[PDB]
Amino acid sequence: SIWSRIVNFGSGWGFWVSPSLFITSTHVIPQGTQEFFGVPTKQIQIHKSGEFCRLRFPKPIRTDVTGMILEEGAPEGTVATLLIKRPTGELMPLAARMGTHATMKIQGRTVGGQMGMLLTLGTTPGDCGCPYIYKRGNDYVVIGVHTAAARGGNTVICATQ
Ligand SMILES: *[C@@H](CC(=O)OCC)[C@H](C[C@@H]1CCNC1=O)NC(=O)[C@@H](CC(=O)[C@@H](NC(=O)c1cc(C)on1)C(C)C)Cc1ccc(F)cc1
Repeated sequence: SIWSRIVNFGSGWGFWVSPSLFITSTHVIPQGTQEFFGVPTKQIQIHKSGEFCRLRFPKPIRTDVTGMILEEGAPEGTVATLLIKRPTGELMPLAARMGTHATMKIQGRTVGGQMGMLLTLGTTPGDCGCPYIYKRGNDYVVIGVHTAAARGGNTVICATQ
């Protein structure tokens, strides 16, 4: 049911935080489109924090979902889950131990986020946009969306804010 919140968006993915709140990666948003989920973009309030992109819709799109907690990353050392959906449909939950929160230089662009290390295949280019989630007590907490990963190593970057 939490997987039903990850949706094909552009060249990547997006996650329904609330009935009205879609989050995704800036690199993934289609730039030639004038409506998202049937709502015209003129009526959609889009806020960008580097690679973390937040789309607030005028009217709730997903009646069925409950709102989730959104926070700027997780505490250093938290083992989050990277809910990767694949274009084939397969679901790849990945464990990532999150680390330093920082503003990073990724390919000349400035990016706020949190680095993480995948624990024990890996991530690929279709995967930008998928959410990082960890359970805190009884509530799930979404902390960011996948934006990058080191060519050499396990490092994954989770765009935040
Ligand atoms: C997802 C988006 C995509 O395909 O867009 C094309 C622009 C893709 C996912 C990664 C590719 C391989 N595995 C992935 O998880 N993201 C990107 O291609 C971003 C670039 C990278 O991932 C590079 N990584 C780094 O530069 C890097 C830096 C650090 C600390 O760790 N890795 C490649 C080595 C893959 C696109 C991007 C995002 C944000 C930016 F500011 C610039 C560029």
